[PDB]
Amino acid sequence: GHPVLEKLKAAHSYNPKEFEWNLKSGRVFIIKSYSEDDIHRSIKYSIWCSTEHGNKRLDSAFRCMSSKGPVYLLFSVNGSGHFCGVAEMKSPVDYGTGVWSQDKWKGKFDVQWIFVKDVPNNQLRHIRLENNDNKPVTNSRDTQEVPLEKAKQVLKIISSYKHTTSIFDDFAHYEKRQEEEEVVRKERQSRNK
Amino acid sequence: HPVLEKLKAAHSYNPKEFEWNLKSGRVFIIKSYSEDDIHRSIKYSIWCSTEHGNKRLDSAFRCMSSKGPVYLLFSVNGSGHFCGVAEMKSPVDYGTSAGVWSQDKWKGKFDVQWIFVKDVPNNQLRHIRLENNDNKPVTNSRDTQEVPLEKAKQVLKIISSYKHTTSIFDDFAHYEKRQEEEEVVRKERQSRNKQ
Repeated sequence: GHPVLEKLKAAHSYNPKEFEWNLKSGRVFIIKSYSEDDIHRSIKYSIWCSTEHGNKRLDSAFRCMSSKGPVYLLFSVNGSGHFCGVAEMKSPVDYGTGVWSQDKWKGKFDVQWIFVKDVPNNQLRHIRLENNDNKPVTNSRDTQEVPLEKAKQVLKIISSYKHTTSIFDDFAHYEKRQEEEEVVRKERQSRNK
Repeated sequence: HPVLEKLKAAHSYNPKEFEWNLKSGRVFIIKSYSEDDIHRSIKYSIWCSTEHGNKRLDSAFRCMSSKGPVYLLFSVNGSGHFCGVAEMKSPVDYGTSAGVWSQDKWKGKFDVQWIFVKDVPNNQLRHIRLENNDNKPVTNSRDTQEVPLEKAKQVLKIISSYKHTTSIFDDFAHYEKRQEEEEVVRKERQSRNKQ
């Protein structure tokens, strides 16, 4: 793998062989990401940012779960056909202060990435959310909460899946994307000044 | 870039004459999540807002049933500039065919006609304030905030008449490469995930 990727894997325990999916407590939410660049940035820097309204929903869930159970986030990129990983929410939302020229977010919270692996939606499409009109979990919108029993089923399948690919297969590609976009925006800013 | 040429063959951008003194119409701020969205919008003459944002624009367009135009003032989140103006040209389509226009990144689409493609810094506009957004500057608006018609005329006049030094057109090959390289990655991921 890419050498930065080598050290990221070294510092974290991605895709653990033993993960407790039969949660006694917790809250679980779907994250519908706009792009794989967000996911790549999220894994590299251990942070997430939803919309303004999604941030408020997740922040409130985290604060009502204080020292009482995990908040897990199940990640899927819009249009990708796959779930791409799982992280735990680890801080409240900090709405604090170049968001555009460096393509960062207008706020952030800490996440601990746990699973980084592509799971086809057809592997999960059979699980239905009674609190979303019994639609399949794979048709959820961003920050949809998953009832705990259904979340347990989804987490067992993602943890046990023997994936053939993950966003890590394109690590250098997403590094180059981010770098080139940052130069482009900096230049565009410069000329406008 | 050639695609930029096929576009200029079909449309004329930044007209030297544009009526900014609107007799009628409704005008909305559009806040884009990225430059990639802006590039895709200019290329395929489409847009898609949030679910809530689509309902607001759809209702507005259907209510303006030829009585007047619906203009969209575009700004990428965090950018410090506005980057163009388009006219909304259709209602929202949520159909099955809608997704192919965005490779399923968007839940749907509606047609737009881009008119101005030019970077206009917020400091040319921050003095225009919105009595329907608590008198905040028009440049601190959120996605699909409606602009009162008189204030919209002021904004449209400054955008039309501003001597811009750059536009997203100047990065067009960049965003073309971004779209193809990404699409290659997407196909390869899907292939490798079929066994």
